[PDB]
Amino acid sequence: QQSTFLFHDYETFGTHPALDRPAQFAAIRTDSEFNVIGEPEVFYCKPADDYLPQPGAVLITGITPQEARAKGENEAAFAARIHSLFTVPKTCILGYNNVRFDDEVTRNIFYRNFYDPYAWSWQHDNSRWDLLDVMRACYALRPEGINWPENDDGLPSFRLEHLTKANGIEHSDAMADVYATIAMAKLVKTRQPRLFDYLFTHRNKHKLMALIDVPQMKPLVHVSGMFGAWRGNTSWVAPLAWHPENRNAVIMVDLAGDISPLLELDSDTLRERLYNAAVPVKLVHINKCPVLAQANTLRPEDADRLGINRQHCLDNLKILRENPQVREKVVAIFAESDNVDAQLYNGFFSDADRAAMKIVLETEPRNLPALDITFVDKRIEKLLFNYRARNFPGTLDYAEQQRWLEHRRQVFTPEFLQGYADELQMLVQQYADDKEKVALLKALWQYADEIV
Ligand SMILES: COc1ccc(Nc2cc(C(F)(F)F)ccc2Cl)c(C(=O)O)c1
Ligand SMILES: [Mg+2]
Repeated sequence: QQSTFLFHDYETFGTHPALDRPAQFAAIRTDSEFNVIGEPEVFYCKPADDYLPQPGAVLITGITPQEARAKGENEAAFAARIHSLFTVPKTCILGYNNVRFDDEVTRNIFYRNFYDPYAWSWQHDNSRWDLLDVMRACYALRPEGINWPENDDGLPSFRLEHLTKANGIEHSDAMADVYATIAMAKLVKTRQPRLFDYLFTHRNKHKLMALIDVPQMKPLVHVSGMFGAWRGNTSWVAPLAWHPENRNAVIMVDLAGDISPLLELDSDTLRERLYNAAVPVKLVHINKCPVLAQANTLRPEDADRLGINRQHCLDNLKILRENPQVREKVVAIFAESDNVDAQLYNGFFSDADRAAMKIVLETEPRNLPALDITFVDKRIEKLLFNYRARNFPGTLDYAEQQRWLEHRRQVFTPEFLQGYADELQMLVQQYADDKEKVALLKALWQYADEIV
């Protein structure tokens, strides 16, 4: 079996990866050298009748709820198709902003439809990557040979459409974003070969672990969206401690920051603060392909370009090393909704509960009503009801139908429905000169009228 890349992208009906619903999934498989070896995989997800899309999302995607409903399969089948692609052995699953967005959509789709939300990304030698932080790393660390567009605010832009246009890459077609992401990968591989190889290799958590030296507070360069485009998303950081609960999270200090709150304030004040002096502390999640490298990877000329003050960072590093009591202080900081759709991270399920959920998954939907099985975790009863009612409404008995009707009633409150009508009317005035958007908004009104 050969190593492959699976490039993918979602179009969704809103910004919330848990509370909004997916509309469309697109993917294609390449070999290890980015040669396309698969057929385009494009399919839609039917939205259940307890949901209205965010109008803004539909204006961006151009996909109406009517179209996803008419072309889609139920979310159970949508999940099955995605799971089948993602679990082919030796697959690197990647996209553009997938770590923060698409992967969270995936986890939630799997969660709602009785798949393991996590196993897909690591089992059978699988992995994840994300070209967004690769582009950011290039801009900060090795900008030579790539054109770096500025947005309307005068800051470097990493929007996929800006980067393609700025570098002469054809960008238009449900597959447009996927092909654009492949082109980004080829771009960096060709123009910054050693950085590309370094970043690919260091997608693996164990390679990242080797860079981390807590006793020595060994400084690293870290490229992260959280740092801000104004400094090329980059700083020098040092590891203080590992997270008390989260096995994959290390606690970093931003050496370019103001460490005085860490020196002066107690752990209780600092916990309230990061939830007035800024607390220069962040978590780095080693399972989320963070960009980390030895400190000298950021060259002086580039530190100067990004406005990063080396002496300030060195002074802070010296102070922190002479005050190891700050380690316990940050550990103490991190020592620390009734909608089941929002409860993915309310904990892991027991081995027994997962085994039972696996039976739900592998049982014929028609045999679910009579399915004898036991759950402990309180989420599962509601997950199972929603699953059946949304995907297989023809299998509900009268009491279950009445339960679903009440559920819908509690979503479509008086405040929600008025707000929705108000937003559509506002948007049709705002975008009156845009004929495509006007037509989409009329479609949204018509869908809302039906789904009520
Ligand atoms: C013994 O502790 C140190 C101290 C400084 C180091 N390097 C370094 C440190 C910084 C810092 F300013 F961020 F601290 C910037 C750039 C570099 Cl190359 C390094 C290092 O690069 O390994 C180790
Ligand atoms: Mg996307």
